[PDB]
Amino acid sequence: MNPKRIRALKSGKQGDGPVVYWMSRDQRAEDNWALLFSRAIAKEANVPVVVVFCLTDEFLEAGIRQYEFMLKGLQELEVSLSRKKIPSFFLRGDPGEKISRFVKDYNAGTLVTDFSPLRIKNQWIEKVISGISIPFFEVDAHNVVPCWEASQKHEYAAHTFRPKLYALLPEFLEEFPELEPNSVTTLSDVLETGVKALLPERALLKNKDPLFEPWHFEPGEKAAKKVMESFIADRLDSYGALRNDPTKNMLSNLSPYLHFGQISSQRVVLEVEKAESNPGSKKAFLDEILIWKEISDNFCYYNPGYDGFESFPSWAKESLNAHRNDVRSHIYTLEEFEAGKTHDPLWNASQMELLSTGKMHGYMRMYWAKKILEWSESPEKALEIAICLNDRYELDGRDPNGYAGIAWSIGGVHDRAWGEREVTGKIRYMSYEGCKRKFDVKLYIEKYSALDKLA
DNA sequence: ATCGGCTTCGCGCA
DNA sequence: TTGCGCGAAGCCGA
Ligand SMILES: Cc1cc2c(cc1C)N(C[C@H](O)[C@H](O)[C@H](O)COP(=O)(O)OP(=O)(O)OC[C@H]1O[C@@H](n3cnc4c(N)ncnc43)[C@H](O)[C@@H]1O)c1[nH]c(=O)[nH]c(=O)c1N2
Repeated sequence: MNPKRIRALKSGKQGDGPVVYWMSRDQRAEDNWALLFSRAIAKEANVPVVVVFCLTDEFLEAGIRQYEFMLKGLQELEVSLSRKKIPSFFLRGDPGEKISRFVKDYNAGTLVTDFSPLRIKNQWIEKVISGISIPFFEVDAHNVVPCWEASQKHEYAAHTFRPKLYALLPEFLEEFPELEPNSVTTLSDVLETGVKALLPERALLKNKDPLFEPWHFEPGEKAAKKVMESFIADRLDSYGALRNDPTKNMLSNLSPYLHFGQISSQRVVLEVEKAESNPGSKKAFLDEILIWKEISDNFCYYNPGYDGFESFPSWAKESLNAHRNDVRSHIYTLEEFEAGKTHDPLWNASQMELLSTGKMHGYMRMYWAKKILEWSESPEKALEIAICLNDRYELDGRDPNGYAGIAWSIGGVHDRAWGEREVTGKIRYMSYEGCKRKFDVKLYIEKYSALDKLA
């Protein structure tokens, strides 16, 4: 393993006991540098590797849809880990408390976790650090080039990150070893209980009939790879031409798996690189999963208020402020956005895509969030509404991409200045008519308009 | 220096 | 829907 995938979080004496992979972001047994490394030090100690996952209370802030997707992924993982003799333990609680204690109870010799740039994980790490004496390591298993290694600063734009990361691709883009099994020697309950809790918040149609359709994306490591393979076969070739058209099912459809780490984004790049397809489509796509994905961890990692106005660039803040008193053509409440009650059938169409498939089309997410900004009482509130709807109803939400994408859409993070307008300042503008020139808006509206049947 | 060149724009034009 | 050119606009970096 390239040792620059590892960082020390805390020194100390190695216990004579097992090596505990604190799985958190990368919920997969295959193509997992964090697990691979864990096993490897457990090989140099002749002690076994275990995996522990913290079932936290944060699931009460999103929906059954996310929770179901994830827990079902885990149930398949625990098998997959058993087949390699790697036991899988599931603590129910707060990880500061629970990881440190489990390190005590199970006499852990070394602790490894994966890398996540989100505020909460660094809170939990600092808490764990205090409550343990053993070595504590971190492995960037979610990015091709480790976040702290790709750049040491916040990147103004993709066109400054991109040389930086392409300079390290040859060293860090590589194949994955095999996960060697342990030489040395309930989840079904937790899903029922939790789903029982989330129920009175479930999004329902006027007939007690749930809104979310669960069959557009089956959860798990297995399903993820079939989605990847069916994308290389059927959709990569058209990607460059149709990635901006919401009427074509032509995206990878990988983001819900990428968020939970049910698949390695590295493996996707490995497969796509070798795929003999249209160059235009490869280059566009590598650009999204490599650059736009990893600049998002970059933003969150170097900007701890990544869900705040104050991480917008100076020009964008100064511009939005100077338009705070402009008359808005419309103002909607979070309740109104949430239910698709704006003047715009295109905007509602896209919210109905979000409510029912739990995944909104890429291009329409940009439109979606810029219109939240344009028809709410203030920047701050637009951001709140946007974040809240993103994270409540996207299978891929609560994720650095989400934040960096909302920040792109509303504060121009990683963008530039455009014509100065009412309300939205010099933020890039997107128009109903611009869409109508780019795709059959009326199809998209057709498909979802019909969901005026909400509780 | 200093100046090209930026995700994902809009819009007229052919 | 098509692609092309041009507009408006702030700032990084070779
Ligand atoms: C307002 C808003 C809101 C969101 C997002 C963007 C915007 C503008 N995105 C980012 C992007 O829209 C989303 O990753 C894709 O639409 C996911 O669908 P596919 O995987 O099919 O995309 P597609 O196959 O076209 O792209 C492949 C992968 O590239 C990455 N990617 C694509 N567009 C990106 C972008 N603009 N920024 C960062 N990475 C990008 C993702 O990892 C994605 O899975 C996001 N993404 C996410 O993971 N979680 C979220 O909650 C959101 N929410």
